[PDB]
Amino acid sequence: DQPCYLYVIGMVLTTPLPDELNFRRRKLYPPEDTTRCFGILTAKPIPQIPHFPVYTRSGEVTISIELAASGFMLSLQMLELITRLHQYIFSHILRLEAYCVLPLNVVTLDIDFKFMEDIEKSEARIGIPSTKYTKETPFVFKLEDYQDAVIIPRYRNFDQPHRFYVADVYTDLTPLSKFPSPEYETFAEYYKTKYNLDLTNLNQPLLDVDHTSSRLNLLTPRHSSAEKRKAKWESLQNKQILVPELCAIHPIPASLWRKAVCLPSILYRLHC
RNA sequence: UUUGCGAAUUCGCUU
RNA sequence: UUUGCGAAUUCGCUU
Repeated sequence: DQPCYLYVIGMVLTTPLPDELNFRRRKLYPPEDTTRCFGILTAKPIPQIPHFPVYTRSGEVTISIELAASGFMLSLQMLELITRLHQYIFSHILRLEAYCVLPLNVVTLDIDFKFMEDIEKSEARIGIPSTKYTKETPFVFKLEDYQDAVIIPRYRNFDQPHRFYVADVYTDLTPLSKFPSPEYETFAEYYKTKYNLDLTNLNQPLLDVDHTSSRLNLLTPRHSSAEKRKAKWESLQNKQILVPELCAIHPIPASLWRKAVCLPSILYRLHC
């Protein structure tokens, strides 16, 4: 075995998105507000690189890379776990083509092994889980399960499922609230008429959503017939209101998912 | 939101 | 010759 190096990818929102730049009128999500973050596990030390900005949805995030631990060993089983999770991040979360990126969390900041094992256990790790509700086993809504979630529609896009940040819980709406489109009276009807979906819960609030994808390179700030059609499609996509009962919750929390989309930027800076 | 997914028509590039 | 390379316009898909 060889001794290990563990680095924290420390993230702080040093300049939040000004009102004039917040075109999609989002909430701002400072990375520092949640303890669980990312890190890098290497065989050899990383040369001390200065702080650098990535430009995210919430504004300007300062990226630092501090040493957490060195000189320690890890078992074969632990590295195999860390590695598989490394590959999951880039292939399933970020959907793409330094030795190991891995999740850290406090108990002080350390390798979050239990988090990784939970992800392996989960059934919404790759696609859409089979969940069966009836009148006697109806869907139950827990507000806190949607406080920091990434949800995926169970009822479409099976080939490659869409993942959305939960952007708002509308506690004033229910599957019986009026439907935005006129061809349907309610949400319940829409999903029944169009998708043949029955709901066991009719008290559940509905979900406002935001798409999870973004450009690879975030090192610079954001500031035509097919490009136009996409702008409208992406706008309709973001104004979608979802029924919780119809969505699986992804095992990767939303606050971590936000940080994961910064990774290719950071890895690229560290190499070139 | 990066070349979102999928159809149709028009046009340029070779010797 | 497999979705050849690159432009333009029209249209469908989400709630």
